[PDB]
Amino acid sequence: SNMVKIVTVKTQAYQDQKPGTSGLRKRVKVFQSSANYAENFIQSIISTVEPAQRQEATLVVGGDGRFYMKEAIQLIARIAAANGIGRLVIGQNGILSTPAVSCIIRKIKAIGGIILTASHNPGGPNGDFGIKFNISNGGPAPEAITDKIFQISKTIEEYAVCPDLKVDLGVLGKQQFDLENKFKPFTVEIVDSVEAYATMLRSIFDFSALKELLSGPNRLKIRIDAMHGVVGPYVKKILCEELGAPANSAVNCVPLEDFGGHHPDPNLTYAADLVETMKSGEHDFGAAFDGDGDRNMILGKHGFFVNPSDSVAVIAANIFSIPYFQQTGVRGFARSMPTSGALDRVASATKIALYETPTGWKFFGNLMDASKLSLCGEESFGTGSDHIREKDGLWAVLAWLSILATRKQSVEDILKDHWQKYGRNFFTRYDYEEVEAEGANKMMKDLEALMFDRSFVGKQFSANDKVYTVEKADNFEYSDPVDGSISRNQGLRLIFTDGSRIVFRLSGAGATIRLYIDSYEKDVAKINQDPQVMLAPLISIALKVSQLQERTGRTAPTVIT
Ligand SMILES: [Mg+2]
Repeated sequence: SNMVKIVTVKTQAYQDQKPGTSGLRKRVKVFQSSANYAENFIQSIISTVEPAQRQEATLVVGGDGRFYMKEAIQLIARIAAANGIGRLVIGQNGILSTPAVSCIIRKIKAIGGIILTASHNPGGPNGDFGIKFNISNGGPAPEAITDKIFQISKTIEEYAVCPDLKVDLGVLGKQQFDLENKFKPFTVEIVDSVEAYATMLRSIFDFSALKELLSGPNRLKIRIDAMHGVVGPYVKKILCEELGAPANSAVNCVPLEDFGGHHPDPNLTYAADLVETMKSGEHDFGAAFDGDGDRNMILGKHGFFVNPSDSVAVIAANIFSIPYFQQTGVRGFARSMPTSGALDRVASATKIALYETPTGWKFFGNLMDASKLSLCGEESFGTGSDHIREKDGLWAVLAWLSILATRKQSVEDILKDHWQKYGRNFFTRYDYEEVEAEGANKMMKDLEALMFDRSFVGKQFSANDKVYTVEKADNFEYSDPVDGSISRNQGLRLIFTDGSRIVFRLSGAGATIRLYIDSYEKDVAKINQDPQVMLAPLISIALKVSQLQERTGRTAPTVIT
């Protein structure tokens, strides 16, 4: 049973297996009840690897612990073996965070990896499942490759598999499989889920300083909520065991196949338990992660919310608290276009390039590969650096802890100081979910026509007393300086002379309108007011100029962040 046979299985192609930018995601039920659905897709991935290069290739494999993960990993082993892939490196119990996969790929020079995650989407018998493909730079497979995978998947007629091959995912070390009538063996290395990632962080951060910060009587008190997802053992082994945080610091840090029956998506309501804990006033710092660990929410004492747009700005403004950046220097900053302009204030002051990209990883990855990007952020709870090629939630937490250690102030005092220094970008995102597509499309088309008129620049909007003047209005376009691609229709931007912006996007069962409001204030009498009060005038202007209520019938957003 260490010696196994290779067989060819006739199959019937499916027509909807698009790998997308974040992976193929379907209901678990779909993978289970659709004959050869997973097999087809995994074969299609492996078929993108040239036969001549398969024996010397390694794929990194692991996922976020959700229901069906281990069955999918076994299936990946069976098919990779049969196809002549020489080696898989698999996290113990199948567990690898998305940042750990990126880490390991780059460390061992793997050709890529397959990540079993659907990120922040629910899991369990009635939940979702996802299959994500990363390539040799440790980042998401780009469109040319996902296109090829899709094309193969649509006409596949057979796949190769070792049906009797079974991996013990629970035990560390090398397992070898001899394939019938194949000269070279198939090798699986089970590795500790945390070690490589922790060794990376140990080099990036000053663990001595952090241990001192987190240990003993005068310690910074923290609560870190992995939301029953993949980052749990990382918190326990790094923050608690290595850096000495009391075990109670690790909240929901046992991976559960259904993430405890909840969505592992960090925000004020999905992580309401963490927020309520922080409200007691006993802890200095709180954070929550999404299911696969590339998203993070940051909280201060009393449940003070650091919005993600501000978070990346504060990290930029204190970036040399982190040993990694002392060594590399700061190669550049970037944020997605709908993210608030807080980062740009820091970049301008420190005279570092600011790249404003369309939504999507590929734009950050390109700039990092060009040695032009050290720190990036997205308003959707995303923060990262060029240490790897995925965003990294726990990395962002250790960045914050490093800054707290050097500043010796509370989270809230650091933000107040920041706002006083740079001005404040009040920020919110309104989501209108499942709106009728016809109305939403008409809303966008009509608004863009309005904005394109010659007289629209210079138009004034009263608040009142306060007057907003349109400086620039367009449909965002981006020419990538690395791959030369031009991305068009990336969002309607109303840019005002006082540094403020309104941005409209349609999401990529009914459309989702995303409305981003970025209101800049410099006045001391304004920067510490209530955010929804300070944002109300631009929100009003946004709804009036777009006629959103009139076009969609919505009097209120579905979600406010
Ligand atoms: Mg994620």
